Amino acid sequence: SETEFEYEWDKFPVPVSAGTGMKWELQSQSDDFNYTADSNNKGNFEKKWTDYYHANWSGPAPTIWQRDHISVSDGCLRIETSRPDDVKIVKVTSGDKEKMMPGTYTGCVTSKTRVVYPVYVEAYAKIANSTMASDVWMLSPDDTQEIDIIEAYGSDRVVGDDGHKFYGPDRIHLSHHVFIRDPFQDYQPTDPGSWYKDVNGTIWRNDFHRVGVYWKDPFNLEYYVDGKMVRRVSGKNIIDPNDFTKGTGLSKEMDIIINMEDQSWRAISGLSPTNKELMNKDNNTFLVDWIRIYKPVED
Ligand code: NA
Repeated sequence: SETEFEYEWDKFPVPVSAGTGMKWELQSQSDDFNYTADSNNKGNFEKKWTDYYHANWSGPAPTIWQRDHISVSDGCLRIETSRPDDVKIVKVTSGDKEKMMPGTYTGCVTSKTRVVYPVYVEAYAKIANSTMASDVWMLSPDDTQEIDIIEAYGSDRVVGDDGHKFYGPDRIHLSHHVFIRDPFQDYQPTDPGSWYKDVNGTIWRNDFHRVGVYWKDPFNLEYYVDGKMVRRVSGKNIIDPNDFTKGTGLSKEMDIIINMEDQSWRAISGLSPTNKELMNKDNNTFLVDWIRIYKPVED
């Protein structure tokens, strides 16, 4: 189909075929974010999004999500990070190291509607130049199934205090999780391809990039970075080898989530952002220019 451009994003085609006799149909949850909003005047934001996580949880410690850290301006969804002088102290845990730290305020967004396979979800985003995680992801309301489109750390600071090296700003984590809630277990793929690096050593922080996933069926994901298929996750052995879904696969409809996180396992090793690093607000702002969603339908 050779038709006139209607949206910002039409300069970029959907990087995969919709299937034999099918075409892609844009879903109304898609947003180009070309309007103005903040927590006091949500207006157009409120038609598709809420400015919190899908449940009343403030996030992985020492993250503390705040509604007023979300806004839309200058053609982007903007998520900021700050830390007041008076911020509360939170107990942070990972493994069984244990540490009291100051909280880190940031933001989280959740879609008003859900998606389910078959579906292509693509964000055009500029990863924050921050030790904070910049995240675009999907999670079922019962917290048992998750598809991660973007999980990335954009800062050059990658050394703990110690004993670890951490994945750096040349990587995007392309993953998914399956969970049992109680007693708690987490599966994700664990192979080198899950931490995506391109051949040129692209530092993703430096510009806007398209990252999307084709959630094709419950045993097939395909990840696309700037229109190129860079990782295929196919079959029971890599989707759910421990049988946490009892054979269903990735089958439950999901909320779309966009946020930043000061993640516990990183924060406990010294990668929480310093008060000095947070003086520069552009560095600790995650930007999403747009997010688009297509499903296959009959031609
Ligand atoms: Na935009």
